[PDB]
Amino acid sequence: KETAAAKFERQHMDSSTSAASSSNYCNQMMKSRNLTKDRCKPVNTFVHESLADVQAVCSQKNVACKNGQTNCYQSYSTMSITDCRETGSSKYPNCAYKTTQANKHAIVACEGNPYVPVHFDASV
Ligand SMILES: [Cl-]
Ligand SMILES: [Cl-]
Ligand SMILES: [Cl-]
Ligand SMILES: [Cl-]
Ligand SMILES: [Cl-]
Repeated sequence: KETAAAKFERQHMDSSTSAASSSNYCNQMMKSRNLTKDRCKPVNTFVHESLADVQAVCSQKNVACKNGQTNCYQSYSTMSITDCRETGSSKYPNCAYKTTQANKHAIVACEGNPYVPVHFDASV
């Protein structure tokens, strides 16, 4: 299958650009990370920082996750993040996304040994 840590990398990491391309950034990334294979993933966030900086969030501020679990952590600093969300024109197999880029704190759930990100909970 895919491990939880590897799925978090594929779905949420983009260390190759400092910030969302243009308005088409999300259409391109949602497709290349295979998030539009059988259906259009409705919402997905990409973090534009090194993998090491995102992994380090797991030893930063411990905060509750939205679902009540207590293994979430909020980055001490803001990070460049792009939220990708389907627009009304989106309809599989022609997915379409709005791209919203901003500098926000990343909140991730962590698990395992090594203790690394396994879910993206929110940005603030
Ligand atoms: Cl892995
Ligand atoms: Cl892999
Ligand atoms: Cl894949
Ligand atoms: Cl997300
Ligand atoms: Cl996730």
